[PDB]
Amino acid sequence: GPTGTGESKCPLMVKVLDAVRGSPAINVAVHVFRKAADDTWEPFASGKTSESGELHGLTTEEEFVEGIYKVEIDTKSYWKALGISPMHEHAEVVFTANDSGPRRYTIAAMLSPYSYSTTAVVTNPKE
Repeated sequence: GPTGTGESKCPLMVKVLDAVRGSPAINVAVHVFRKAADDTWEPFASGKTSESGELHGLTTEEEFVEGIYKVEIDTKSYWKALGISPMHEHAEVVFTANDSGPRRYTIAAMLSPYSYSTTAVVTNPKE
């Protein structure tokens, strides 16, 4: 997919990559939800990202909605797996349809840095 059509295929896909190097993140806990008629968060999908920045299995008929989706990523367990430096606050994606005018339906999440530590040094949790 060279220059030209810089868009996705599926109706809803999750894209998680480490801004540290710009590469995709592997084994990244992700949970997708939808805006319920009661103004609540309903379960839309869930799983772990891939080295291709895509997550298969989350796709469902639920995608046939207004467009409101809430994807949450858990980096706390992502840095504990690869022993990566600590973060500040997980990144989430919450957008509503019929608001402004969205184009792509892919969730772009970058695990940007949040400290000075560079060298990959394994560390223990808060406990």
